[PDB]
Amino acid sequence: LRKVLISDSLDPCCRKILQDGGLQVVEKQNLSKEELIAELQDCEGLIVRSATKVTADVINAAEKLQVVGRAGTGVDNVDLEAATRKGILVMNTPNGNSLSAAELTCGMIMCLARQIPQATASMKDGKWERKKFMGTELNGKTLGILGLGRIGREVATRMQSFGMKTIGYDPIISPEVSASFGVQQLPLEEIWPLCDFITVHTPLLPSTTGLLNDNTFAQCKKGVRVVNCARGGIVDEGALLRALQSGQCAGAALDVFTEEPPRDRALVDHENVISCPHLGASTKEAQSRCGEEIAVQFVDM
Amino acid sequence: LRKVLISDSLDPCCRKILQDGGLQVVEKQNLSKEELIAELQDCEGLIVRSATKVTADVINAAEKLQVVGRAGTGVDNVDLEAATRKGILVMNTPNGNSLSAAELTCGMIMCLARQIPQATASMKDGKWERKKFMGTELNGKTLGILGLGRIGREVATRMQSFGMKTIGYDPIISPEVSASFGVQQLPLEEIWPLCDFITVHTPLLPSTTGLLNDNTFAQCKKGVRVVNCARGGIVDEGALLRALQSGQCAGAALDVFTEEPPRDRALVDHENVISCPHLGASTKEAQSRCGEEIAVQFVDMV
Ligand SMILES: C[C@@H](NC(=O)c1cc(-c2ccccc2)nn1C)c1ccc(C(=O)NS(C)(=O)=O)cc1
Ligand SMILES: C[C@@H](NC(=O)c1cc(-c2ccccc2)nn1C)c1ccc(C(=O)NS(C)(=O)=O)cc1
Repeated sequence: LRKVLISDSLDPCCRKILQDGGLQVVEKQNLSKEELIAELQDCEGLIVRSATKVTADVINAAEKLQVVGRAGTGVDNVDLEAATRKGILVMNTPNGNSLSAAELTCGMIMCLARQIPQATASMKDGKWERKKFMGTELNGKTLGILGLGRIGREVATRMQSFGMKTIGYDPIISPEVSASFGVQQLPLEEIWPLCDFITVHTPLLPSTTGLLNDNTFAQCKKGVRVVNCARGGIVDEGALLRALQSGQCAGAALDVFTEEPPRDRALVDHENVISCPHLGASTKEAQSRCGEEIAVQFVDM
Repeated sequence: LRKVLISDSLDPCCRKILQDGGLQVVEKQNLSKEELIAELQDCEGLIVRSATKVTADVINAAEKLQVVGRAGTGVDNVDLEAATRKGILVMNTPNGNSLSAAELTCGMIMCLARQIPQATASMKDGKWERKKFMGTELNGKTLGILGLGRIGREVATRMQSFGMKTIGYDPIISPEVSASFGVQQLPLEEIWPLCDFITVHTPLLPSTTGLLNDNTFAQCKKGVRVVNCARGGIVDEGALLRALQSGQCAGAALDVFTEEPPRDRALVDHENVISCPHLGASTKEAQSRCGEEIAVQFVDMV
């Protein structure tokens, strides 16, 4: 409402937009509990990235605190329970990470078709394995996009330039909206048998937990390739492993895991699995857009 | 032309089209010099991939041989001098590989921007090194395309969808024609300092041998990423290694080498290098199209 503390490595645009909105702001970085508490004493708002841990002790000591803003998608460094007990609103910036998440997804799709990460490891091992890494063309193949928000939409328009047929489903996004970006919506039951590739771009909710499971993998065309650059849990990990074992799934690209880092290494260790350590939001550009978005949100209220 | 030997593993569509054209087809693979020569005794045509070596001794022993077709790009496995000397026509199928080559190139670009082969290796080694990785967003970045034939054009239209600024140069393709597919042509010297990424799609010629060398690498902006899915030697390997070691080049993706497989391991072993064993044409679709294209050429000859 009046004063905000930026307590992490943020792009200068964040301070600029807050001040333009009529808010006073203090910019500091890597503070200790007491240092953080002292600065927060006359602040209604708090802006963090990944370094600052917003624990119960910090929350309870900041009596004027009303909003905790995280410049990014995930809110693991913030005690959600302590904030909710105190009536503090916890905000994130999902839009800022959209482009980098969509780009990584497209890169993963290209990696599943041509096994570039596996071919690199092979080359680095002094091997020259041509027959093994015989791949597939993307042109003319069907891409099923489950979740048609900003990320799903950006993935669709990029893969359409490769001549992929983009189909999908989203219960929030209308068929008219998805048709404007060339995505034909079909009932979920009808999507599984048509896809050569399937990508998920939904939030993690009870309705989206295990969207790809033993039953849906069995409805897929044999040799389907799957991408999960959204959130760990949307693809049932045990069902994905069984599908890769039988060959029902020809390959998977995972940027997210139900447990991070995953203690069960069976998926990561599978030869047909490509993975990243949650790098979807890991670009200087996404970080700047999240810094900008959080300042825009704070001004709006 | 009456009998054709297919001496490498080809798509069944090749044999099927040749037979539709009235030709007798024999399909064999992994034949030795002696075995290949014996099969060709009653053959007017020979279809190869890259494993069959059409040497001077093979050409000279195959007295009925009229045509040698390669289901793919180039003819490095065919003795072009011996074929020209004995009046033997040599055919290939470069158009059959274009989409697959352009798709691999785009995959290489995305792999360099987000260090995907490195992240996979780190994960497979049982590590969670998120803090050690920082990628680059392609949107608004400049991609320089040297050579604007079929492959260069296909790379451009796909990377345009990522919001990349596509500039380039080709002495044969007019700036008006490249503008129609969104590639802004500028004098070669103006291209180097503008690119975040450079990809080569030219034939290997005296003018293109070492197109990227110590002189042109110095002209590039610090941290440039380079892709070579065209021909080994267009990017000077020695100059690329020095640029990688200095940081002038932030990363390189190589499908092709001056020597295949490469005995010099300096580039392949570099942490910022991603590579493939010449996989540009390695798709079920590209192999099927090349087999189809060479069969149509043989049937057109009869
Ligand atoms: C547009 C909206 N769609 C949905 O919410 C949605 C989609 C599905 C669904 C279920 C089954 C099959 C296919 C789709 N179910 N639901 C509840 C959406 C919202 C946020 C993100 C997002 O990416 N969030 S983020 C940046 O925080 O990860 C993405 C999309
Ligand atoms: C369009 C044409 N361009 C040229 O020939 C050309 C380009 C350059 C050049 C030199 C310096 C800097 C930038 C470009 N110089 N020249 C003579 C071309 C023809 C075939 C391929 C091909 O790839 N063929 S293939 C599938 O059989 O390998 C590719 C392109």
